[PDB]
Amino acid sequence: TVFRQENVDDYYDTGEELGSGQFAVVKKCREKSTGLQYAAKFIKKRRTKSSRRGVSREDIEREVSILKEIQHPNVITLHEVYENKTDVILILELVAGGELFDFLAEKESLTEEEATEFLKQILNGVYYLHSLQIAHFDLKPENIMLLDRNVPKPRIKIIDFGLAHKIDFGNEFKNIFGTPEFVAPEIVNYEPLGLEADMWSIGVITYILLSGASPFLGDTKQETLANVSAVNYEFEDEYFSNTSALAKDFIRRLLVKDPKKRMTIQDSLQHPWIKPPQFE
Ligand SMILES: CN1CCN(c2cc(-c3ccncc3)cnn2)CC1
Repeated sequence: TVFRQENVDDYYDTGEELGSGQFAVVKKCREKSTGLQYAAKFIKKRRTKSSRRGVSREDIEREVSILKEIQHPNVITLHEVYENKTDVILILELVAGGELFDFLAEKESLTEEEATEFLKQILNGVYYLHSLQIAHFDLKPENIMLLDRNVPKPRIKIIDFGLAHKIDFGNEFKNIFGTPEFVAPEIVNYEPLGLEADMWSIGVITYILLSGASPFLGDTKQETLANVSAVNYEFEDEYFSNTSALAKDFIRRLLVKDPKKRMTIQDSLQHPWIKPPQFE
């Protein structure tokens, strides 16, 4: 699939940087014709077939195909796609209130209600994606951004669909590995992956939202990964002493090694607490 090959600078003006990653940079931008504001994600292309720098065309096309399908209040929307010899440029919905990661750092510890306010939105976005047989494969606080960080109950959107895959056969068996702290055991063990991996990541996020601590984090990536595979976590009383037993029950049903025994997204929404890269 080919994208628009006009110079993006003919149609948009760029401003402040919103994000920076291994093969991408994100710039705030403004469309000249409408005055509306977006986030332009510049993804570096591969220069050769055998190269390790940049993103393969297959991977870029996969991400764009997924983004084109999605429209939901808790997921990002894709506006347009440009390309040139060096980059594919995704013009995405602007989410200007920063990462949930940075919000959690700056704020004192969350209450269970503040945590569930966030978590219910995440669950709603993931329910949409999973209904579509889309696995995100990179859920973590850095990939959730707030629309406005200065309201009591911030609204969120899931971003960063660079690892997302359609799961039409119940699992996929590809080169898929996210951030060690957040990956499921089946990722660590290079086993076939499905929608269940996301549910593990939600359990890790939930743990962090309630405690400010990462459940599997070691001093090195390898130690983290070993901890994940062994399901080596516990609820430290220093952090969880005034956290409800039901909240812990929720996390325990997601941090399950066997993906078939893990709560699904639908189970998570009916749970009584809710119901109303890899190498150093
Ligand atoms: C781990 N990620 C990688 C780089 N970041 C981004 C940010 C955005 C974005 C989208 C809409 N409004 C603002 C920012 C899109 N893609 N990546 C954040 C941290």
